[PDB]
Amino acid sequence: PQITLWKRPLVTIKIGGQLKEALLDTGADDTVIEEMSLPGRWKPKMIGGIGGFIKVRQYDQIIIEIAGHKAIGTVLVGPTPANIIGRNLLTQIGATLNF
Amino acid sequence: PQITLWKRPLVTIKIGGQLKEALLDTGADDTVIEEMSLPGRWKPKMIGGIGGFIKVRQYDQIIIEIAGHKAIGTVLVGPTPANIIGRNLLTQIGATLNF
Ligand SMILES: COc1ccc(S(=O)(=O)N(C[C@H]2CCC(=O)N2)C[C@@H](O)[C@H](Cc2ccccc2)NC(=O)O[C@@H]2C[C@@H]3CCO[C@@H]3C2)cc1
Ligand SMILES: [Cl-]
Ligand SMILES: [Cl-]
Ligand SMILES: [Cl-]
Ligand SMILES: [Cl-]
Ligand SMILES: [Cl-]
Ligand SMILES: [Cl-]
Ligand SMILES: [Cl-]
Ligand SMILES: [Cl-]
Ligand code: NA
Repeated sequence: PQITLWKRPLVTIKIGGQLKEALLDTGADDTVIEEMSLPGRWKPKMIGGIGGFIKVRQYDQIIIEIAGHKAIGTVLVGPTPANIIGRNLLTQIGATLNF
Repeated sequence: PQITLWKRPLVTIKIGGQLKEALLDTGADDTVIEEMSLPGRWKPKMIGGIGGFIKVRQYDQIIIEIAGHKAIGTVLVGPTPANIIGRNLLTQIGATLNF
């Protein structure tokens, strides 16, 4: 699809067997999801943005379905105010910015 | 152009006669730039990012060149770790997200 940016670029994702809404976010290096459990091992990480840093759990090799496209990669889980699909997974579905 | 996301989508902007680098950020509603001087009056605004809320200065109707395209609109100035071009100006330059 092609998505204009008049509104937030929100899509449905499936992660951990759960359906969620998430922002397609070219300004995010990493994918960050609101608190939930994921299978497997994880390691702690700090990520920063406007407002400062938050502590997250880093899970590797997690599959997400992004608007019907499967991707695999690292997912950060923590007290983010929004679910964010970052560039590490956007590349996997071939997303580009065009102007 | 068409910009893939394997690297940060950084472009050159020109604002107040100064060249700067900024991130094209579909996850940002607003354009937020690092502290600098701008003409005119400003108004208060609070924005919420990943680490919490910050106060910024809202300057309206500021002329800003983005990757060679002219935009005129609202610019927020505050302690951001990076200059970010948000949807308010991405729509002016006609950007879309495609996959
Ligand atoms: C390490 O991987 C990550 C690191 C930081 C972030 S982030 O959420 O902090 N952010 C990073 C951006 C902003 C600073 C920078 O250099 N890149 C991604 C952003 O798209 C973020 C994503 C975001 C974070 C929190 C809430 C909503 C979206 N949006 C954002 O800060 O927008 C600001 C806050 C205001 C809310 C929406 O628009 C307004 C302007 C995401 C992944
Ligand atoms: Cl859960
Ligand atoms: Cl970070
Ligand atoms: Cl935290
Ligand atoms: Cl990854
Ligand atoms: Cl590619
Ligand atoms: Cl450029
Ligand atoms: Cl700069
Ligand atoms: Cl502040
Ligand atoms: Na894992």
